[PDB]
Amino acid sequence: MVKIRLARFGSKHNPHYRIVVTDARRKRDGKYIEKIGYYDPRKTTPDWLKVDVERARYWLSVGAQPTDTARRLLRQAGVFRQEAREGA
Repeated sequence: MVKIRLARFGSKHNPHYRIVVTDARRKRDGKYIEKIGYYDPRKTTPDWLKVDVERARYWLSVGAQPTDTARRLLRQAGVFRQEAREGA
């Protein structure tokens, strides 16, 4: 059972979730096997998604199921496929 999703930590200080790899759902405190991505729902500038597609790819490589949100962030972090700046 490996799934990557957003980990809500901030309670009343800074709203930020990480794209971490844990079970289907927390049980008592919430723990993951490792942290591959990071997410920050900030409505200021387009620069809050920070993932290590390499580690985030380790999980997607072990049949890791990313929720619809973390799934759309693994594609944003350039995880499903490499990205480049063609035309130059």
